[PDB]
Amino acid sequence: ACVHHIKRRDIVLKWELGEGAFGKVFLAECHNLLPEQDKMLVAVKALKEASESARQDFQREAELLTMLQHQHIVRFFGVCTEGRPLLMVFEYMRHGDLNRFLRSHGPDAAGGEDVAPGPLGLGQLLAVASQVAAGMVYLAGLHFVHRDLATRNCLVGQGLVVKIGDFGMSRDIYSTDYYRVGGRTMLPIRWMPPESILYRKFTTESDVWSFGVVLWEIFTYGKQPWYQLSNTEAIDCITQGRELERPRACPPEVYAIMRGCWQREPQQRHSIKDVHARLQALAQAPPVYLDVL
Ligand SMILES: Cc1cccn2c(NC(=O)CN3C(=O)CSc4ccccc43)c(-c3ccccc3)nc12
Repeated sequence: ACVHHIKRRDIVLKWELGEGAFGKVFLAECHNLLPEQDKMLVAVKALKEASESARQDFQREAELLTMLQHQHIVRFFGVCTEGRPLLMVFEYMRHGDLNRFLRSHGPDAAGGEDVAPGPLGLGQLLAVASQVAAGMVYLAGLHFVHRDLATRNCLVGQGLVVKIGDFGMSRDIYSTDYYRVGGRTMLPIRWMPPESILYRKFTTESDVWSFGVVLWEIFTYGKQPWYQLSNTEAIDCITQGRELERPRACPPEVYAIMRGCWQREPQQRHSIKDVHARLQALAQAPPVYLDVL
């Protein structure tokens, strides 16, 4: 345990945000967590069970999350292990998951504090993609493999800060984004490359394939990839080499980055470093450049 511990009394649950098979997520006040703030909001994941399996899991997940600290990874603050339920404390991200954020700022579009009215602009869509790519750079740096990279598994906070992370309930909230195979096995097939579906191999390079599909989601304002297709039809068309078609809002410049992630041969896919650098440069480009993309 390099894991930070937080006393139960410093956490006051306000209400539920979300619910899964393995736990609930609450919004809470946390006291004496940061210097500038004696009181701040957090999201708290409470473990449903607390058995031999659940608690050695929990202890591992706590170690991994303590190790992943970066500007575009959901901030993990620590655990509360003084009397059940066991709690994991996280930064509260007020716009929820990126898929929901994308859908509620789509081409059919309520502007507010963080976002213009209307559909998100090119500038905004690129700044989102760029942030997700920044988190994928940091994970690949540590040779960590995600395996479920999707907009649903990103969050959005104040200022449209976008960070990779979920509460491990995406299977329950987004059951349609998964193919159920086993009795309890659920594969994000629409996000997976041919080597992951055929050979069951998962690598850095299946993560960049999955990021290319995140980039497609972003530029379709959260549409499900292959939504027109069933699970079996999507497997067929992915293993047979069919590529998702350019989203309306996606400049050719950007459709090419998407295609660099989707080379059939893993070693041919561009590196995440290269993709970040392309999206950041676009995101930071002056309006005069962007207006003619
Ligand atoms: C049960 C399960 C299945 C699939 C993904 N699961 C995750 N999710 C991740 O591990 C996803 N994830 C990265 O894989 C690393 S980035 C990152 C940041 C913050 C949070 C998560 C992250 C969990 C889970 C557990 C405790 C707390 C939170 C999440 N359980 C699951």
